[PDB]
Formats: sequence, structure tokens, C-alpha cells
Amino acid sequence: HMGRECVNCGATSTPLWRRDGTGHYLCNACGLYHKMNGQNRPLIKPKRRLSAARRAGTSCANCQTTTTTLWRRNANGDPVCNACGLYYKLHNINRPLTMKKEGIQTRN
DNA sequence: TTCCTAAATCAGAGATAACC
DNA sequence: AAGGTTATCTCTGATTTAGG
Ligand SMILES: [Zn+2]
Ligand SMILES: [Zn+2]
Repeated sequence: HMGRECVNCGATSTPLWRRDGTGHYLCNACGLYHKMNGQNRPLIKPKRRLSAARRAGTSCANCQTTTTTLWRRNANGDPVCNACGLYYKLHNINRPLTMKKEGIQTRN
């Protein structure tokens, strides 16, 4: 009622408790999964917080540089350096890796 | 307590324009 | 000189947070 856990995954919380063939408790997810696939529900740890992880290195999807004064994003939604972004939004074509310049230039 | 609000802060898209 | 790449500037929107 309160100290029960899913015997397959160990989840202590669930929308609706279910029973396996042997009468033990399965969380809704696991229970449904078994009646569907006749196989235990595989445990698969959650993915990246898209931050506490993700932002652990950022290189442009096009030229793969790691530095830029401003990160933009391509259609696909991935980050791209300022240069590659501006170039594509002007020519609707990717910036040729033959343009990668040495270091970073400043102005004014 | 929890909710809601405010306002900072953050993130980028555009604009502007500096330098080769 | 004029052009073209793309640093910066300007904001609009989305997040993040301290309070009440
Ligand atoms: Zn389970
Ligand atoms: Zn790039």
C-alpha cells in the first residue's frame, strides 16, 4: 500500500499498481510492457538534462569550431558558430570549411 | 506550505556595419 | 573603391528566481 515497489524496475511510485502472473507488484509501465511483449520491461536510464551535461563542450555543426562570440542554430536545431549561421542565412548554403579563419577577429 | 508575480537574467534572431 | 564575410549591436522571448 505504501512500502511496495515494482519487482521489475524498483519504482516506488506509479499511477496504477498492477500484478504479474506470480501475484507480485509491477508498476503500471512494467505491467503493461509485459502483457504486450511477453518480456520484462528493459530498464533504460534517462537521457542528458541538455545542460548539466549537454553544455560540456560546444562545437559548430558545420565547421566544428569551439569558439564564437554568439551561438546560433541551424534548421535542424543544432548550434552553429556565428559565422556559419550568418553565411547560411545569406546564401542558403553551408559555409565552406575552406573559410575557417585563424583565431578570432575583433572590430571597432 | 504552496501559488503567483515580478524582474533579473539568459538565449538567440535580426540589424548594423567593421575590416579584409 | 566596392564587395563580402561575419563581429557587434539591438532587441524580442524564454528562463530563472526572489519574494510576498
Ligand atoms: Zn516497474
Ligand atoms: Zn561554424
